Amino acid sequence: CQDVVQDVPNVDVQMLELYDRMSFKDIDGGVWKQGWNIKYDPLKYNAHHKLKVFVVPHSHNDPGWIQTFEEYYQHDTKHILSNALRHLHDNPEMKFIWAEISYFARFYHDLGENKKLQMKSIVKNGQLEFVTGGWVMPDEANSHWRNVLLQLTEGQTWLKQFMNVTPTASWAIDPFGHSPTMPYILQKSGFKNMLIQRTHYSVKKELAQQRQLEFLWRQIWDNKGDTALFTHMMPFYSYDIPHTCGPDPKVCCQFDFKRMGGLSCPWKVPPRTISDQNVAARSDLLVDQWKKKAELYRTNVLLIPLGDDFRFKQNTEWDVQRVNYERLFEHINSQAHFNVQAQFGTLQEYFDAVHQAERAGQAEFPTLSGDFFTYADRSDNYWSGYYTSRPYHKRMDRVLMHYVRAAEMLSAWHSWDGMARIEERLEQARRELSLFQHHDGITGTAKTHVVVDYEQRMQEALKACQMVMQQSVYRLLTKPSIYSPDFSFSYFTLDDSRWPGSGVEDSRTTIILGEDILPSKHVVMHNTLPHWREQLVDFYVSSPFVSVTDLANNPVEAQVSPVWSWHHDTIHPQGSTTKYRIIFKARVPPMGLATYVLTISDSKPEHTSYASNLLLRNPTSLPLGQYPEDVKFGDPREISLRVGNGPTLAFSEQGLLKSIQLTQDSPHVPVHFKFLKYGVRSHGDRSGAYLFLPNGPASPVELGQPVVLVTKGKLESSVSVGLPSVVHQTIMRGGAPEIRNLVDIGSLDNTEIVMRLETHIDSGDIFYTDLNGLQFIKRRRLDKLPLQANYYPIPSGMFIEDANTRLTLLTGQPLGGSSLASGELEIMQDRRLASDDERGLGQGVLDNKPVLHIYRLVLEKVNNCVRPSELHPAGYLTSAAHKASQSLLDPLDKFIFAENEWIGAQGQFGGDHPSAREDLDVSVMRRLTKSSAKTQRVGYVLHRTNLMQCGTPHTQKLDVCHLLPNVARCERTTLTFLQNLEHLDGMVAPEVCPMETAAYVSSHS
Ligand SMILES: O=C(NCCCCCOC[C@]12C[C@H]3C[C@H](C[C@H](C3)C1)C2)[C@H]1N[C@H](CO)[C@H](O)[C@@H]1O
Ligand SMILES: [Zn+2]
Repeated sequence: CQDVVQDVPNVDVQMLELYDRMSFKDIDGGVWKQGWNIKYDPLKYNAHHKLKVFVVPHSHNDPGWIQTFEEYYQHDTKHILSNALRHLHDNPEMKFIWAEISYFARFYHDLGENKKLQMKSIVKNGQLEFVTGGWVMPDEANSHWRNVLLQLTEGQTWLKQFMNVTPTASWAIDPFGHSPTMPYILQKSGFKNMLIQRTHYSVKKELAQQRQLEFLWRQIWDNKGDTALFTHMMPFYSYDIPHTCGPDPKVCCQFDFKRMGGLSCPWKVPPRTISDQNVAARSDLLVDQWKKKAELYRTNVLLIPLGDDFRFKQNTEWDVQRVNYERLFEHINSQAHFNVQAQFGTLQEYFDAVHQAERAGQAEFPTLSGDFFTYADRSDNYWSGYYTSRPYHKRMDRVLMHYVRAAEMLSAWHSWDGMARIEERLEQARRELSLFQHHDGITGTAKTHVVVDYEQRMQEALKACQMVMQQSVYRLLTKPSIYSPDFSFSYFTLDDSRWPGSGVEDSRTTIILGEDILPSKHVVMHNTLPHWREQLVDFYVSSPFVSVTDLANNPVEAQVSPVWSWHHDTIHPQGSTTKYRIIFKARVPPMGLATYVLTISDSKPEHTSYASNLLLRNPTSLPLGQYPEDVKFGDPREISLRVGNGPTLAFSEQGLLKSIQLTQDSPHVPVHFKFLKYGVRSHGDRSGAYLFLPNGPASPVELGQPVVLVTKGKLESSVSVGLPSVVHQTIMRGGAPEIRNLVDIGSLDNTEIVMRLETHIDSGDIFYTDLNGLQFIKRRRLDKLPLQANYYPIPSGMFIEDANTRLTLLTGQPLGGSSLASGELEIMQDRRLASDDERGLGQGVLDNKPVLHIYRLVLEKVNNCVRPSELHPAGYLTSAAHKASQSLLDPLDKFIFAENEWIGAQGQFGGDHPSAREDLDVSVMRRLTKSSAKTQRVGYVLHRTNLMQCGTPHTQKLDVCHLLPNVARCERTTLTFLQNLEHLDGMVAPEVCPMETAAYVSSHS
């Protein structure tokens, strides 16, 4: 294994370093507004050194944006692919690339057998070429890497099954900035090349000037270059035809043959039919554009994309584009003075030719590390807004992410009879989640009715996962001698205390116990992580006199708290007189299950404690039915609370963290939570779904005298306050506290609510943010850039640190954030914007709705931690912050047995499963084979992160090939499971290096 801490990789372009140098001047460059006037020497080209031009037709199909997936399919995409099939069949030299497999499967499954064979023919002979072949073209800012892999795996498995093809070239023309997570996953999925478009205009200029638009993109920690993927960055403002032929859109627009009027050319010179009369002059103009574009790149091979949104719909558009380009190609190729060979081509064709030029020693390409956030398309129009837009669904993404892993893991242990419909359920679940990864899904940049479609699909997917999980649990914990399933029956319902949140939707079930009817209830906890976990769990119960046992009747220590809900004239808490929370510690095996029993008594049981409740405000009495401890009252004041050995938190009189004492000796380290607001510009560019354009720094929110509720218990205490737009909550269970914000922005139009942390941490201009929950990247605040350019994606966490102290905030949801000054962290909660931001959504964001945001706050000492070089572009979590992220993203699942009685019930599953080192995860367990198959196969994705070593190192070796019994073979595969990289002598899967991801398939006889 490489070391990813001590050795800094040496690369030609390190993006953080480049950002430090660059001046980012927005100077008028001419016809190319954000570059310069390109010059070429015309003697560069001659009969022995010619320009090879690949013109690559394409059609950018959004799986939802202005219309839903199904609306677009019917109005646009089904016509585009019909005409692709007809026109390419008839025109052998004509070519076309296709990215979005969601649309292509929809189409293909509706064809007659004859058309399917014709379609296979134009794919087999290379006319229609799939690029990337993911279900969607995903967002790269907010997306979790697991969901990036999910949507790629889904599209590629479809392509391999139905077209016998796996793309090795990726096409990503539309995501709003680009993550190095993509090459990381692609290069481990058999990919050899990738293309990107939406990078900062100043980055395009800078790289174009050095011919560094094509580069070997490696991970920021990779010394060796094993992760390197050949990347082509397109040079111009857009992927459309005006911005793809060359530097002068006014010329290029004239070679978009669909623009001959109800579309026109903004530059006011229309396209003209190519004729014998004009082909010489038209060709001179176009080749001059081609040759200017070629100056920006190192080979004599030129990529010319030919397409736009939902292009190639009309069969006449196929004609007018194909016929005019043929006449140009016929003239140009027959005229030696051009020294061009021009033809319709595919992306793979382009890349093969570029590597032939490299193999032949005509170019050597520079190395790059870093990301391409935050994207600006012009002036100060930074796309940091979509890091936060529609935060309800951003949260829902992470919840569905977990349920799909748990459903596929739980159901993977057994083959299922097809009458169970496990395969169907999981396919629906994978595809709805995969679709939401689209750059108009998770981004929150779609119209209101499309967001509603995405919500409804994710809701159906969650229900499908629940059905699979509860069937799997009943099977895993019922004696085989009794197990006799009704595949349509709910044996368990799922309890989830964090989605949607009782504050958002009053939807948790009360386990109703009574000494006559239902004295006891079985509950089950699932642990998807491959190590022993001991986590507090809670359930709603109809009486406070409840005791907890394992199935062996060993007593388990519990706490009962009241059920609090918040209400709005003044924002004040009310208690239930009818239901209570039972809280206890579940110990659950690796990738396993543990059963416990909730039992009623007439009175206080031996092993169950009751929290006190203190309501700080001019009081009036609050009953809690049979809850034995009466609510105490009082005036706002400062409070300290501690749970177990874990930290002591001090809170203000408005109920907001002002300090954390780690240990009993150590200091009360200042840590202030405050809510602020950004507004919208009155004159200038308006903030929208995409753009964050604040009218200067955030201004504090008037809290007034808010009602602060304090609940204090042996196992769990919390401080909650009803602030305007936010019920803020700090929960303590004996480690890093958990923060919950119930965010209701109401109709505070032209407002972005932010949450800031103020410390004395001497961070300076340095902060760290993660990319797709895979890696932490060093950010440097740049005073030379406006505020919105210092905002970055916070997909799963952010941190600051000096020589001694670190503060890490972990998120349960992707949101936008920064460190706008030394010892600060801030993360946006929600945004409501009256105005469109003129990127084609055609509305602002006025569909806000209550969301429950969840966080972990890890203050820790790092003076004794081995930290990377001051010159390393990466950061790494501590064990405590990694485990805290794990408790947000993949908590224990909770199952309440539905029936009065459970014959066959067992207490545990997975007792024998290995408990792997804390840095290793089984990201994916997925059975690859239906029952009717003599060889069963199960895929595993193993990720190993890298944690800062702090000199405090109980760990069985995990071999996923020996998890299921009767193994006949073990293969290391691509992360899609679609290719064998080795049959493993030993039938053992070996341990993977820090920051490595590897996939294995185990076979069974
Ligand atoms: O960018 C994308 N598509 C092309 C965009 C066309 C819409 C541009 O309208 C500009 C204006 C229309 C009217 C209202 C105002 C002022 C003028 C008139 C010009 C704005 C792609 N990226 C999108 C991201 O959401 C989407 O995933 C699409 O595939
Ligand atoms: Zn798009």
